[PDB]
Amino acid sequence: KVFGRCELAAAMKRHGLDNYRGYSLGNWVCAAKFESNFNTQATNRNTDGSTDYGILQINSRWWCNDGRTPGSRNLCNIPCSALLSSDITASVNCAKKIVSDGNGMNAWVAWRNRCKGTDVQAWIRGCRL
Ligand SMILES: O=C(O)c1c(Br)c(Br)c(C(=O)O)c(Br)c1Br
Repeated sequence: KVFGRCELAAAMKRHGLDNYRGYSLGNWVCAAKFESNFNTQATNRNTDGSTDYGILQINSRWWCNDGRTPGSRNLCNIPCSALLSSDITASVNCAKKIVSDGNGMNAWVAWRNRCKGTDVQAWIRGCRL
């Protein structure tokens, strides 16, 4: 599923991401924009053999099981395919664990390089929230 900008913001808010760990909703929408272009089915293979999955490009070395990332963990206790569903519940619940891990949203490279320090509120402007 390719979410609309305001449609994703509303779904993230209902699932409790707005202000989670102090990160306003615009940070999460911006992160999803540059990680996946709002596409829940996005996948990208990394040089280490791991793969990033879903709207927030969650990595199989630490967070989910894809059966092909040797020596990896599954800290969200989910198959990586669960991060590709049109229902973003699994991605949100796993992102909550990631953002609590110590480095905050710096775990998302696209967020650090393209959202952090910018006017992230623009990503929810015009949305009925
Ligand atoms: O906080 C957790 O341990 C957790 C995570 Br991580 C995920 Br992913 C899911 C899910 O949507 O599958 C659920 Br339910 C829970 Br509880």
